[PDB]
Amino acid sequence: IRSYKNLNLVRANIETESRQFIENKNYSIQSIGPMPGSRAGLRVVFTRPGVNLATVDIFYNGDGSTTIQYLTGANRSLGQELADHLFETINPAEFEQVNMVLQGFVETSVLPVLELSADESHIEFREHSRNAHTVVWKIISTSYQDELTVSLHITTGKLQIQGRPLSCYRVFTFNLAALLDLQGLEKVLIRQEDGKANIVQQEVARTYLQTVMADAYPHLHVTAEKLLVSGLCVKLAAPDLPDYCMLLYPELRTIEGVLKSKMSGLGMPVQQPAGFGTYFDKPAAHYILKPQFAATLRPEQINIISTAYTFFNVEAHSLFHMSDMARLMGKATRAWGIIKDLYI
Amino acid sequence: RSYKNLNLVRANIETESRQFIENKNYSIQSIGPMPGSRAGLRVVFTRPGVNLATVDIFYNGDGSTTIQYLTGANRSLGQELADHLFETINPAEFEQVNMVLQGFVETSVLPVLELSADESHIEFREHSRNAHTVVWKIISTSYQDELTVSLHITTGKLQIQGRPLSCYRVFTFNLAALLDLQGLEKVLIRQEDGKANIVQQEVARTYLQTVMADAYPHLHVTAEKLLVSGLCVKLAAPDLPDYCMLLYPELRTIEGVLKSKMSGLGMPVQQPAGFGTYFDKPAAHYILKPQFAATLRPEQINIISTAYTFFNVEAHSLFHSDMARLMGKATRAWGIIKDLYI
Repeated sequence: IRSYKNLNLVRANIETESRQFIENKNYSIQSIGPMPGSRAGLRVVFTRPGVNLATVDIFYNGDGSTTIQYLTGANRSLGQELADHLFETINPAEFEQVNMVLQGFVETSVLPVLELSADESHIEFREHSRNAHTVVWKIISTSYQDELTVSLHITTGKLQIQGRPLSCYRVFTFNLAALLDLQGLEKVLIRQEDGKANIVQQEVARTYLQTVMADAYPHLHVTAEKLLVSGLCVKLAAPDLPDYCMLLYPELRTIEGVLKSKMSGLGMPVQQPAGFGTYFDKPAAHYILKPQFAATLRPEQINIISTAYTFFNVEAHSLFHMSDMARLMGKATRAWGIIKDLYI
Repeated sequence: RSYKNLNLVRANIETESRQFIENKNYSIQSIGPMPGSRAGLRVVFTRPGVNLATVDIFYNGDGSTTIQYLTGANRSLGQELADHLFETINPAEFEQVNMVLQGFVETSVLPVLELSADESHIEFREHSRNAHTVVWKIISTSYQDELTVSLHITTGKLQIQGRPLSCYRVFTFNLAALLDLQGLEKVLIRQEDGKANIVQQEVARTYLQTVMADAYPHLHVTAEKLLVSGLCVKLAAPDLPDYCMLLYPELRTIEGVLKSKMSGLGMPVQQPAGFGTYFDKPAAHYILKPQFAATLRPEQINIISTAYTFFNVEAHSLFHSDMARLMGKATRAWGIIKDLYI
């Protein structure tokens, strides 16, 4: 049912979580300490009035992984509660691994995306190595224990993305989506090598988007048209996944293409260092414009832009930090409504 | 292009040749049967300044008709007649359809044949029936089309054979209401390795709902599955020259609601009575008959007249940038299906 070997546990919180679980269950404590011998880990022996002693060993493997042995002692039917609690304290995406190859990249197109992704909070990047053929960069997180390995074989133009799809991976691919072709975009969103979105009749997806956009359609940028049609192709060809929450990336990256742009046309450009923060405040959930901007603008436009930026950034935070298809399509329909409202 | 082994309407070969020749302002040398044991038509024609163009037209034993312009002293001239006769052929005569649909029995196949025979120039017969295999023929009197329907009742297999023409189109249009996803796929795209079985049905559901709006939840469930599958086919459709059959869901949906609403407004459309007894045709747009404009609101009258105009026109054009055209038609049909619900 579950294997308790080699887990991705935030180690400095392990003992604290175990203790909080025990205190929640109104249990008793026998002993909590390091493990005997030279094997690094945590021995936790706990019980409650009426049963026997449940023993749980926690091996710190050399790999940073953390193995659990609840199958030790006199009560495993009881230690399994702690084992499963700690196992479920893991953010689920930590269990999947990603490793893929994208064709047609060069250092000059990769360093801008790395800088754009490093514009984030607890996400920064370094260059790990560089020889004649391949230059490899790292991305690191401070909240999670997440690292992401970006590799460039410059001799063949290959970009090799390795790691675990978490906060870092999501930020990197979101900044990357604007450059991907159809098949590359599909590959990053569904995390698979044999995609299916290249076979949708793109004219029917175009009809779909045009039907939803109406007057706002012909005013669209060509990059936005190709991106949204491609994302709709993916949504229509998406294989059965556990969490489709990433399939909203076409819409979101489209919003910044319309949001920043039109906003920069109203005397308030959003640069990378200046960011969004200098124009908005957060009272409660919906973001607001600063008062110094409610004077030159029509109230309709202020309502539109405030709802748009309220949706955005919130969705980035809900996606980058941590019947699903129905949820995804509701989200995407709201995003299309916002994109249309921004033009009219 | 290959001018060998063609399907030429025999009763028009000589006349089409003569009118083509007089169109090109040529002269006639001879037009007659062929000498020797090959039955056919030898046509020798020319114009002032060149030599005699000879064209042989071999009547095969199978009814097929081969043209040999690669004969005589003037072939650069006979190729004009070869191309004229070659292009007087309706294109679907060169393609053949032959497919298997699983899960059928005589009691569920005979209704579709009867409903298709309710048409004007479309009739069908029982070819044979044994223990294992039952075979029907579908014949046209306006065209010269036959479609062979076979039912292996022992495995529930239905074998459709022939040429996708008037008969095939009427048959599959009546059949679409009963087909699963893969069967509907097979008849609309006329291929065995389809692509519509891999579409995310929830996104097609979102598309249909987006176009229908208030009229969406009022829709019958079978119509829902039909339209979702038709949109699935439209979205996964391999590259075809003519997608005009992918509009069969929408059309079959309109006929499904039109008859419905009419039957709900005191005028049932039966199979023997048909649609003809309920509408009149002044000029191009159909109208409802006057005996029905009194109990109904004029809005409803205009809506229903546009709907039946749409159905009859599209069926008539089907029974006798294409993706953009098809999607425009489907948008019109969706607008009509929505308007029907008021």
